[PDB]
Amino acid sequence: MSLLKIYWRAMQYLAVERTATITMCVASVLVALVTLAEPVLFGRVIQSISDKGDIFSPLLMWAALGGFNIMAAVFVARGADRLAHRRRLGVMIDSYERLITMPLAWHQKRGTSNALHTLIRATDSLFTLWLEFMRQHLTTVVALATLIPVAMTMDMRMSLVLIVLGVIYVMIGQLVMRKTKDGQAAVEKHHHKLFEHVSDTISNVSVVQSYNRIASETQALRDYAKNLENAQFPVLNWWALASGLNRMASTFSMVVVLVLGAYFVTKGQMRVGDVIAFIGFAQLMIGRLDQISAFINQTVTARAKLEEFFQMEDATADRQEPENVADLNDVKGDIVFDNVTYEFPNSGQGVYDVSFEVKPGQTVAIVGPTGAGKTTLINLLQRVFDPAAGRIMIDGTDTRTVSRRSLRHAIATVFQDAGLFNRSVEDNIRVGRANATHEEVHAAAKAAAAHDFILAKSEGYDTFVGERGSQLSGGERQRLAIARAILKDSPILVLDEATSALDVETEEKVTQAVDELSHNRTTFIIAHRLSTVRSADLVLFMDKGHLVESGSFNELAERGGRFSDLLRAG
Amino acid sequence: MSLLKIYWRAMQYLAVERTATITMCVASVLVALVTLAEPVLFGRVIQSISDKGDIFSPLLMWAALGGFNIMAAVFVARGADRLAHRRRLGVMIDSYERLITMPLAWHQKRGTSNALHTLIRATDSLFTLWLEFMRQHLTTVVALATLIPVAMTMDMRMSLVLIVLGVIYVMIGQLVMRKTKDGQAAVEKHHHKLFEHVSDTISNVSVVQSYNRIASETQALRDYAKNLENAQFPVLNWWALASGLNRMASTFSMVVVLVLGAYFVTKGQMRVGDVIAFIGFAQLMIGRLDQISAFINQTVTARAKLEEFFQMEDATADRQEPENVADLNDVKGDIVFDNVTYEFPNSGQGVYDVSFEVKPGQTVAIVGPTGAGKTTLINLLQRVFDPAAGRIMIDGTDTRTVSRRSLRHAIATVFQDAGLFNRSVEDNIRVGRANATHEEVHAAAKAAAAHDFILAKSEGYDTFVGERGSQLSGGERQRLAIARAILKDSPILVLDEATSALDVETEEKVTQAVDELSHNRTTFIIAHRLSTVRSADLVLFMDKGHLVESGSFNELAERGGRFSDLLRAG
Ligand SMILES: OC[C@H]1O[C@H]2O[C@H]3[C@H](O[C@H]4[C@H](O[C@H]5[C@H](O[C@H]6[C@H](O[C@H]7[C@H](O[C@H]8[C@H](O[C@H]9[C@H](O[C@H]%10[C@H](O[C@H]%11[C@H](O[C@H]%12[C@H](O[C@H]%13[C@H](O[C@H]%14[C@H](O[C@H]%15[C@H](O[C@H]%16[C@H](O[C@H]%17[C@H](O[C@H]%18[C@H](O[C@H]%19[C@H](O[C@@H]2[C@@H](O)[C@@H]1O)O[C@H](CO)[C@@H](O)[C@@H]%19O)O[C@H](CO)[C@@H](O)[C@@H]%18O)O[C@H](CO)[C@@H](O)[C@@H]%17O)O[C@H](CO)[C@@H](O)[C@@H]%16O)O[C@H](CO)[C@@H](O)[C@@H]%15O)O[C@H](CO)[C@@H](O)[C@@H]%14O)O[C@H](CO)[C@@H](O)[C@@H]%13O)O[C@H](CO)[C@@H](O)[C@@H]%12O)O[C@H](CO)[C@@H](O)[C@@H]%11O)O[C@H](CO)[C@@H](O)[C@@H]%10O)O[C@H](CO)[C@@H](O)[C@@H]9O)O[C@H](CO)[C@@H](O)[C@@H]8O)O[C@H](CO)[C@@H](O)[C@@H]7O)O[C@H](CO)[C@@H](O)[C@@H]6O)O[C@H](CO)[C@@H](O)[C@@H]5O)O[C@H](CO)[C@@H](O)[C@@H]4O)O[C@H](CO)[C@@H](O)[C@@H]3O
Repeated sequence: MSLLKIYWRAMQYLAVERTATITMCVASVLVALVTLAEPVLFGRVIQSISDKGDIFSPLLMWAALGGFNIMAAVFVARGADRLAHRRRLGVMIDSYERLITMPLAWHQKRGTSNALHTLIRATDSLFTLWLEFMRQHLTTVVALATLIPVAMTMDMRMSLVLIVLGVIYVMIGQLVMRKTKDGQAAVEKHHHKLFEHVSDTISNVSVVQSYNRIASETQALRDYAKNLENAQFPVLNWWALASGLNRMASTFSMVVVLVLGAYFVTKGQMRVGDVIAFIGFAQLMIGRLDQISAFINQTVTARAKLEEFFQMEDATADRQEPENVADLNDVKGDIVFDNVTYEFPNSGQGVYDVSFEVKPGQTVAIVGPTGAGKTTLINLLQRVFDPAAGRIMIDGTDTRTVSRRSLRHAIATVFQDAGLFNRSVEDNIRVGRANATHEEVHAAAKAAAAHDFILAKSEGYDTFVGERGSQLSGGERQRLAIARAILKDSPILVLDEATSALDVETEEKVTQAVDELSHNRTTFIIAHRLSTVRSADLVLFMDKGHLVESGSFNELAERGGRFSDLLRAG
Repeated sequence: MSLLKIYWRAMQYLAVERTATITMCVASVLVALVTLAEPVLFGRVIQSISDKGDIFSPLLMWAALGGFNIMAAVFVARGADRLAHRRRLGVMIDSYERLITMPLAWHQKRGTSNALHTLIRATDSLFTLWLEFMRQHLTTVVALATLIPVAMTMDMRMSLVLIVLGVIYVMIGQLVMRKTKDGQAAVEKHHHKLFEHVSDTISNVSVVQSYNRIASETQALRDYAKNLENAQFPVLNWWALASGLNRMASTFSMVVVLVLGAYFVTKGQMRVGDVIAFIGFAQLMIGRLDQISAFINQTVTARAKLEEFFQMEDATADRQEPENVADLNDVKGDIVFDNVTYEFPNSGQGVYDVSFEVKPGQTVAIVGPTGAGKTTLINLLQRVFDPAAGRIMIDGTDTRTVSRRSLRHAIATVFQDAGLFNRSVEDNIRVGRANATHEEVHAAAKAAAAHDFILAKSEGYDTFVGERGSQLSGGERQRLAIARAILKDSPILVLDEATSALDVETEEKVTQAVDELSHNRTTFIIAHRLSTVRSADLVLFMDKGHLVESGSFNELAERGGRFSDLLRAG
């Protein structure tokens, strides 16, 4: 009963556009009625006083009906294609807009590559379902529902024979389908195994001739081929059935209905027009049942993907409530933390309660071991989630009562694997500020010493960079991120190992630039290297969610035991 | 006219199996004849003295013909599937056996990954061509060739009307196909561009929220969607034409032929049976022409791949002549080189003429700069090609008059990227000797110190390793290759930077093992590191295909100027 829910949800999403869907129902009903009436008219024209009499009017009206069917067949397909494409693009808009504001926590919880794979796969499958169902699978249901009573009231006995033929055909089709699906597991296992073997043993191209094993490899692959043939032999007939059962049933039904009609005419109570109309009914229903079976098979194959997409959409549906809450302006940088604690893996907290205060005009540097407390500190600085216990206040205002719009906008960010778009580097620089303009970008590039490297080389500053910096290295995207951060001129800068990918000569000038360009702002630098930490003001210590050392450079010379050991070690 | 050659070659390859192909021709002819005779019998039974008279015999014979058609439809499909699968496996056998003996020079000239891609792609396409043509595309040609004269001699005027309908249908189908293919370029460009954009901007998942550009990204993607819709709008009707022209032409032809027949009957010179037979002929030819058009479209799509496969097969066809030429036995290792020269890129030789002699019981080490002469030296040692000018002699016998069977079998090989199969490590060790057995493999593993690393860890010595050592590192495959080389106990060992992927403690013991296990054999070690070269006997020098220094360790202390500088440098 799960599939019916899927169909109901798909139709509910489809029925959003009410200005172009109402005509589809009437068009489908009209085409079903005309395709049902065509064989009856064929019978009427064939049985016209043997073969003489006024037949000009029946021929004319049949030709008019055929022309109407032609026009409907042309127009409905185009309408369905347009509506399906528009609805696909609209649902893509909705899914994108709903997912872009979704926090990163759930993204890293469920993964991102799988999310994209399922999203585009489900969009394609749902588009396939929306389109094919508007052309050849909505009219068939109406045609059958109208055919059953007409055929019954015409000749109930032939009607029940017809129903028996239909049900036996669908049963044998289902049996054939299930047998084929049972055989595929073994057949693909052997098939993929053999092709993997041959791909490896040819792409190696260095060990097939480094072993002198032409004969052994040939014998092994012959044995694999023999095994595959022995596995294929049991399932051969079912392929023939699955390939020709439509024609099988069509011919069988036509022969049986024609011989039954002739046998009844032998006594004499009917004509030939109704017989040929019944033949047309039989072939039409056989074709439509084949189409319906194919549609059901496709839906069963895609059910898992559609169910996963629906589950993801429902999971991302329930979100926060938009409101015009008061924001903050002219941020200074006086952040206070009290009793902040958050559990990342839900199996033990990484950080403990802490009471910290940072004042404007003084940078703060934290250095620690391989513990994960620094990441939690950065996350609570950015406020990417709702802390379970703690208090974060800015400028006399709580961070929970301030919307992300300004609260973030006052805060920058630079990490190691800074995502770069796949478009040009010039746009990847202009994306540092909302609109900006093309004179200060050069100043930012000079300030980060990233102008000469991109102007002379890289075919100018208008080159397309690949995904995840596939064309550049760590240092190049590093310098680009530094340039973006400095041109953004955010009041607060947060740093996390943002200088660990260049040699000493460039590292020294990068540190000098980021220090000379940042005096009236507070920076939070987090790095294992002990080169950029000496240019800070406040020195902190991290150890398994605890505080031991928190002071300046003129107090750490004799305070603490582990910090002195770390300082003398390197 | 190129396609006809492709069809001829495909049929020539198919006709190899003459014991199961002759029956296919007669089966196809019989099914074509019965499917042509079915509508005529339908007409005969419908037109049987109005609707009275002896019709039991026509019904019985028609039912027998229908049963024969049913049996043929069941049996021919299975026969075609079996024959196509057997022929596919056979041609795979032939291609593998012909390519495995193919030298590596052409493989690296044309590439390997592309070779595999085209080989399996062409095999799949050729199997598709072999199968579909045996069921629904060989009988149609015979059916048409038999229908044209029968229909002409029945009613030439309706026959020419039928031919006109067929030709106009195929012309409009071709026009529709070409218009669709013309639109494909633009539609796919915009489609892939939009999906690449959305994939990048969702998989980044770190910069859509690091820019505060929800509105800008939404507007940009809306503009992209609008552009895609504006590009899709011009091509909408042509899609409807392709997804319904079959039914279009079928209905139009049926209506026109029936109205023409009724108009001729109005005067009165014919009956209804021939009319319904003509209707059946029209629908049958419409369906078969649709199938033929689809087949031609598929063949045009696959023509490039088939042509490339045929060209590759012809290129690899012409090879050497097998012969029982005299081989060598009990190799010692006294190799002489004189005036050997070979050009790798055909744009300048890398090596020059040289006169070198190596004696048994003395290893030879060559050290040189980043020049490519060492690779040429190794290649001429292995004799993987035919040198243009030079003389290589072993044991009083030329290498050109000795087959590769023994000439190689006396020679081992170890490189950096030693190919490992995707199967278990135990087999990757047993592949060092032809048959061997499971006691000396442990001795070899202990000798290379590769037993403890694989027994305790890696879930025993029966673990599956990925392609190109995807699961292991350089050191592990390194030690496995060293173990394979030492267990192969070849009279001559050639080394090429085969010790450059481990720390000093393991490198020292590896060198000690390979030296203690090799005294009565000559080894050729080629490495840039100056650690394993000191354990050699004869010291050589390489410089741009020249000889400067060639002696022992007791002569290099004052001979040469560059060698002393290199020795003191590191
Ligand atoms: O405007 C509007 C419009 O549109 C349109 O559309 C368009 C488009 O565009 C679009 C887009 O698109 C996209 C796409 O898509 C995609 C993508 O993806 C991705 C990719 O992917 C991939 C894949 O691949 C794969 C592979 O695999 C495979 C293999 O195989 C193997 C095997 O095995 C097997 C077995 O065998 C057996 C046998 O069987 C047989 C059968 O037979 C049958 C048949 O039937 C049929 C027919 O058909 C016909 C028709 O019909 C149709 C139509 O439709 C239309 C449409 O249109 C549209 C609309 O919308 C408008 O207009 O479309 C469609 C499609 O969908 C088409 O089709 C058309 O066009 O219509 C009608 C009406 O009525 C209906 O019906 C339907 O629908 O028609 C025509 C003429 O006629 C044609 O077409 C055709 O022909 O029919 C029938 C009825 O009548 C039925 O039944 C069916 O349907 O055939 C025959 C005749 O001919 C018959 O008779 C029979 O019955 O078949 C099958 C198939 O083929 C098979 O099965 C076979 O062949 O049997 C025997 C005995 O007999 C035995 O013995 C054997 O064994 O089988 C089994 C079962 O179970 C299994 O196993 C299988 O299957 O084996 C062999 C030997 O061994 C060989 O062959 C081989 O080996 O392999 C594997 C393993 O084994 C398997 O499994 C498989 O299957 O593979 C590979 C490697 O690995 C992988 O990869 C995979 O897996 O696929 C694809 C496809 O496409 C491709 O492409 C690729 O390659 O990938 C990549 C990555 O990067 C890329 O490329 C992509 O991306 O995409 C997406 C995602 O993203 C999605 O979507 C998808 O997925 O694509 C393209 C390119 O790319 C582009 O375009 C795009 O992208 O999108 C959308 C939608 O979707 C939208 O937006 C648009 O628009 O385009 C298209 C193209 O296609 C066109 O077409 C159109 O135009």
